[PDB]
Parts: sequence; C-alpha cells; structure tokens
Amino acid sequence: KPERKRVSKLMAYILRHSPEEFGLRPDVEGFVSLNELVNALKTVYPEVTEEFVREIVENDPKGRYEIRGDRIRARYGHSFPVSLDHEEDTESRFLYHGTPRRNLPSILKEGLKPMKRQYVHVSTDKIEALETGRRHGREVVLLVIDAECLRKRGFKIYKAGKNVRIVERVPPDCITLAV
Ligand SMILES: O=c1ccn([C@@H]2O[C@H](COP(=O)(O)O)[C@@H](OP(=O)(O)O)[C@H]2OP(=O)(O)O)c(=O)[nH]1
Repeated sequence: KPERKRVSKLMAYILRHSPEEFGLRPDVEGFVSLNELVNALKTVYPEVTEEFVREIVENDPKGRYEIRGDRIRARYGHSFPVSLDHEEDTESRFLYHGTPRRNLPSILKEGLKPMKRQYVHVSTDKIEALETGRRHGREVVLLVIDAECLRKRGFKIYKAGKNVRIVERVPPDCITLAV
C-alpha cells in the first residue's frame, strides 16, 4: 500500500501538473499514452509496470484517474489547460494571445505552434491574454485571432474553462496585430 501511494502521488503530478518534465505531451482531453506514463514513472520507481498502474487506477477510491484503451489521464485537478469533454467553442468570433515583443518575429512567421504540448492555448478575453503573456516577458504584444479563419481550416476550438480556449495551432493567416 505504501508503494501504491507514492506511485499514485507521482502519477497525479505528472498527469495534472507537469507532464513536460517527463517528456509527455497530453492531448486536448488530458490523456497521455499508458506506455509513456509507465516509462515516465519507471525513471523514479523502476519496479512500476503497466499492470501496477492499471491496479492503481481501478482501485483508486477517489476516481483520480481514467484509462480509455491504451491512454490514461487524471480526471480533475489540472493546472494546465484541458478540455476534458472535448467541448467545442462554436460562438467566439475573436480570440486573443499575448506575445512578448521578443518572440514577435517567429510568431509572426510561424503562427502559434504547439511546443510543450499537443495544442496551444488562447483566450476570449484580451486583458487575460495580455496578463498571460506578461508572465513570459515584458512589452507584450496582442495577437488578434480570427476564430472563423481557424474553423475554415479545420481546427476545432475547445473550451478549457472560463475564458481559456485550446486549439491544435494557429496558422499565421488567422492572426493580426494590436496594442
Ligand atoms: O494516494 C495518493 C495520495 C495523494 N495523491 C495526490 O498527491 C498529492 C498529495 O497531497 P496531499 O497528500 O497533501 O493531499 C495531491 O495532489 P495535488 O498536488 O494535485 O493536490 C493528492 O491528490 P488528491 O488527494 O487531492 O486527489 C494521490 O494522487 N494519491
């Protein structure tokens, strides 16, 4: 039971908080592959197996985790943006992202590409978009994102709680500048 508890706590950290310090990239719903999670756990606890994780999941008294096929997620408590139920934002016309002036040349040429995760996050609220960017640098530049542009190229936009939205990427065509 001690081994189950220390492994469980580490799964909670990986699955809710920082999958990128283990090289993992969750999908929009928060899932990573089970084999990747096992390999990640094994770097701290070499005895972990996929069968051990399945038992932790199925015996968890709180419903912390969900396995769907060969993928696994935490069901709650995330501190990075997820769309747990794949809920589409069909109504937003404009979305916003704040970029420090430093990353302006690459962002303008590339758009917003997924780096740490499988998707990028933006906001419906321009002030909240600016605040997010300030945490990443000074002299933040507002990107205005045409959501209908995004949908025309097949990028579904997902609700991720309150004003946050996620999308696989934002091509440069969908972006214009503002203060
Ligand atoms: O068997 C276990 C015991 C705890 N945990 C989670 O490890 C953190 C431990 O914090 P604690 O022990 O002070 O409560 C916390 O996760 P957090 O840092 O995301 O809040 C908790 O999650 P929970 O009990 O709230 O579900 C787990 O996964 N499995």
